[PDB]
Amino acid sequence: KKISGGSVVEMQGDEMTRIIWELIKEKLIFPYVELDLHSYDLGIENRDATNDQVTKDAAEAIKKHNVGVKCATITPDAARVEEFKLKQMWKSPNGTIRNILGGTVFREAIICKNIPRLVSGWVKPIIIGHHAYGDQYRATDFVVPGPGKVEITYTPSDGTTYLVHNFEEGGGVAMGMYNQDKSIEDFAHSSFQMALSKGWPLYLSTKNTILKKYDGRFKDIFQEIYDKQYKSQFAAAAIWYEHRLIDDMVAQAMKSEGGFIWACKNYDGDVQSDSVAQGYGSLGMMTSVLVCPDGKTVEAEAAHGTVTRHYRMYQKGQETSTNPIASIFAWTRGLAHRAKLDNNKELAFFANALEEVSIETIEAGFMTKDLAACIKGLPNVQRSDYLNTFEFMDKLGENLKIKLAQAKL
Amino acid sequence: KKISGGSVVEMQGDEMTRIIWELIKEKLIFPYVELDLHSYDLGIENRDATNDQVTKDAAEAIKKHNVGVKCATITPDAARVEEFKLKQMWKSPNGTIRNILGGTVFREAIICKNIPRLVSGWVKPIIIGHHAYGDQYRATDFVVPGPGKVEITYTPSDGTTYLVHNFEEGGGVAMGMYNQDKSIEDFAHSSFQMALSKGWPLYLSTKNTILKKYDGRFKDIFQEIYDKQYKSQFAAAAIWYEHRLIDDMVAQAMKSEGGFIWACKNYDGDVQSDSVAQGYGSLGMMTSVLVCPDGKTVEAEAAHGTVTRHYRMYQKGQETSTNPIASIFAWTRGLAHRAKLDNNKELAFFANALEEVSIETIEAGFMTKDLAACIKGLPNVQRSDYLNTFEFMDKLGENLKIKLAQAKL
Ligand SMILES: NC(=O)C1=CN([C@@H]2O[C@H](COP(=O)(O)OP(=O)(O)OC[C@H]3O[C@@H](n4cnc5c(N)ncnc54)[C@H](OP(=O)(O)O)[C@@H]3O)[C@@H](O)[C@H]2O)C=CC1
Ligand SMILES: NC(=O)C1=CN([C@@H]2O[C@H](COP(=O)(O)OP(=O)(O)OC[C@H]3O[C@@H](n4cnc5c(N)ncnc54)[C@H](OP(=O)(O)O)[C@@H]3O)[C@@H](O)[C@H]2O)C=CC1
Ligand SMILES: CC(C)CCOc1nc(N2C[C@@H]3[C@H](C2)[C@H]3C(=O)O)ccc1C(=O)N[C@@H]1[C@@H]2C[C@@H]3C[C@H]1C[C@@](O)(C3)C2
Ligand SMILES: CC(C)CCOc1nc(N2C[C@@H]3[C@H](C2)[C@H]3C(=O)O)ccc1C(=O)N[C@@H]1[C@@H]2C[C@@H]3C[C@H]1C[C@@](O)(C3)C2
Repeated sequence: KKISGGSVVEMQGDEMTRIIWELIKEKLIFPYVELDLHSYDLGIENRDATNDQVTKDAAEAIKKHNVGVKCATITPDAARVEEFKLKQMWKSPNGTIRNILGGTVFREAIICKNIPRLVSGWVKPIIIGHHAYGDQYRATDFVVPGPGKVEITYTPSDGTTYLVHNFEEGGGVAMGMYNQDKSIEDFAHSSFQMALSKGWPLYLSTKNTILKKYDGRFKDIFQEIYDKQYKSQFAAAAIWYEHRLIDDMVAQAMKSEGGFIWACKNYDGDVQSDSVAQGYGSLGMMTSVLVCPDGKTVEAEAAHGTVTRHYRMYQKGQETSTNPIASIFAWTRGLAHRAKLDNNKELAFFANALEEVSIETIEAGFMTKDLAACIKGLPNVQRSDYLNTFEFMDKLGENLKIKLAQAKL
Repeated sequence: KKISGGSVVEMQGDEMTRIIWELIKEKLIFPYVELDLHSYDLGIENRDATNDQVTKDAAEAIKKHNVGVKCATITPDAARVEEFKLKQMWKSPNGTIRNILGGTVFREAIICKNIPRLVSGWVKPIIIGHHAYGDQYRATDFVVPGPGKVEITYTPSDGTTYLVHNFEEGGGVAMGMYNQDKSIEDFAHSSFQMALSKGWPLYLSTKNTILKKYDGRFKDIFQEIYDKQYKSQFAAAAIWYEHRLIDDMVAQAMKSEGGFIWACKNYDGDVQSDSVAQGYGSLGMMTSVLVCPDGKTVEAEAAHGTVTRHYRMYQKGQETSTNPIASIFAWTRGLAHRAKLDNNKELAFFANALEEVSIETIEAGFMTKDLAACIKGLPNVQRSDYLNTFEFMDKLGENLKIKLAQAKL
């Protein structure tokens, strides 16, 4: 009687996001869907026990089945190394998975009509992605004690040098970088595939720098792959591609209506943080998806962390108000991609239905505390203005069952 | 009967900004001030005739007299090389002057109450500066044909190597950089001196990058020079200093009231453009000042170009509506700095009076076309909504004479 969903790689997480992960699976997914679920436990304890092998196994699983949904994990530091008595300070799992699959991360904010945004003029979505390290890119730096010269060199592997400074007085710091064309091509392919997947135009952002020969490369690569492999595909989808230099891109974007993909490029180390900033809107309403340049493999993930403070409240038995939208949308976007790969329209209908239910619920006046403060301001919110974690999950469950019952008339 | 203003280095410019430069000097300055004016003509023709020597002479003059006011010039390109039949494609004069004096450029928008700003929540000024090349900094880049390895090296001048990639398949692009501590110290000193000169707090913005050893240097240098040479100077001025990473700085700034100095740092090639963007507000209301790390030498300049299109209209005898505020404020800020160096309070009173007159005039409803459109929108402005270049200059003249006559009762 349930829907046959297919094969999905699951990755479990830590702390509060773990609690809510199991809530979602028990209340919103399994009652209506039957899955071929390949579950990997990326909790800090298990990762320590397997010496981080479980992370790699999960990554390869995603490489095999093309669909992965991940719960927020912990990136250990010294403090954590003490808390759990870890063997090593284990690397961030997100970076490992990303390095294995080789895609690009794109982040998005879920829009509700009664939730104010950073710019009031924004109506439509905005989806942002950065070209970060990993790769096939890498870099290095070091300090310089005193007078000397720093020079760069290149030794061809098949049978055969510049200068950056010959300074005299004073010390300093030197740095060198390399960037394969492959990472540029993968970044471009992933961007185009994302814009086609969403049906929005694509803008590429770039700085004006002294590194001219390097600046022109991103240009010519994006533009060429476009002219050769996506011109007509974009024509048929009524979307387009353009380049902007970021100084203009930011201003123009701030007085646009939204509705575009933003591929951000800084001609240096951008790195890829596990989470997005903090002051651009509620983090519970922000998602991320890792898209590979082949357009077939996808990893869905909440764009925030494990919410440690709330977990501390939960351990001591106190009332929490944690926003589950981002994780829910990890599940719904994963399942949606599954449906596209399988041409399973039941699954697609269910996923879009669950997203509609979440947005409708919040817009009807039922929300967690973070959104209530987002409306009024935290020094003005009262208890009657919001619902706790479990209350909100129950509300979502009710409204979902209702919508599905209506659809079956 | 006029005010004795002292020594001021003047630099004349090109095209429309030149026309308006002479208007300002004849209508707003010389009737009330008597100067020891060292005039250098940086018009494109003279720069070509002197092989750009006049630019250097001017720069040294500023080094001697500590005060320079500059009109917008032309940075020639191929087209210009044809238009004026130039010998070479002469370098931007602003870059030459800046390289000789060794300061930092700071940009600001003149606030009027009836002129909408990029963010409505902004009440107070915001003053922005970037750490750019020149120096003592420099960089380099180049393409890589195929398999090989790129490595960086450092040869000490006093008696004695890393690796950035050993890639196999594929070509790419490599790059190297160096940054003396001296440019960092000069950037910091200039920033602190600017915040003290204006009476606003100072925030330093920085990225999160893989170049860790290089990232910590800016940190420790700024913080140390602060702890040693400016802690009590900032205490007495009721201002403070803080660091932000730009991801948070942008968000927090967008919902602040303004009123701070913003020292922007990107761990790579920022370069220094002659002009600021375009979509952050009317360019006629934007200024720039070059401040040297010694806190004594200053160059005032409009933050826009020569306005070539308007000049084309003027050549053909058509009505123009060019905004003179930025240039006026170059004069007023130059004179103000002169007054501070000489403890000449007459001059300071006159400068602040002229700024007050400009702002009052615009706020009273008399403005050029760019601001009228800034209020309504260009498809809605009529001729009755604004005044042409000469009309507006005459209005300013009247209001200035009035204010001065009032002050003498
Ligand atoms: N694997 C991953 O994808 C990520 C993992 N992490 C891990 O997350 C853990 C904690 O990171 P942290 O620094 O706490 O950043 P978090 O995003 O985990 O929480 C940060 C703050 O943002 C607000 N917030 C975030 N999500 C929600 C939500 N769903 N509902 C309500 N408020 C929310 C809360 O503010 P308030 O407390 O004011 O309500 C919270 O304290 C660390 O161990 C880190 O390693 C970090 C980033 C992502
Ligand atoms: N030495 C310097 O400080 C600088 C020199 N330049 C030189 O300036 C010349 C032209 O540069 P350009 O690209 O035209 O940029 P400009 O700043 O000279 O003019 C650009 C546009 O901005 C608007 N604008 C700027 N200033 C005003 C003003 N005072 N009143 C009204 N509108 C204004 C106009 O838009 P609209 O036409 O829509 O009204 C104008 O067409 C070039 O030769 C360049 O080399 C460039 C930057 C600074
Ligand atoms: C347009 C400008 C006000 C810059 C906005 O910047 C960001 N906006 C985000 N959104 C988009 C919008 C919110 C959340 C979503 C929505 O409401 O629908 C998410 C992340 C960044 C972000 O990290 N931006 C950084 C920063 C702004 C630019 C881009 C990038 C790098 C940079 O150096 C320059 C600092
Ligand atoms: C706060 C964010 C919306 C970024 C704003 O950015 C800028 N605002 C300017 N103002 C300040 C404000 C207007 C004009 C004046 C006023 O109205 O009083 C002038 C220049 C830039 C600018 O060039 N910013 C660029 C860009 C925004 C950030 C800083 C910098 C580099 C970056 O990569 C990141 C792109």
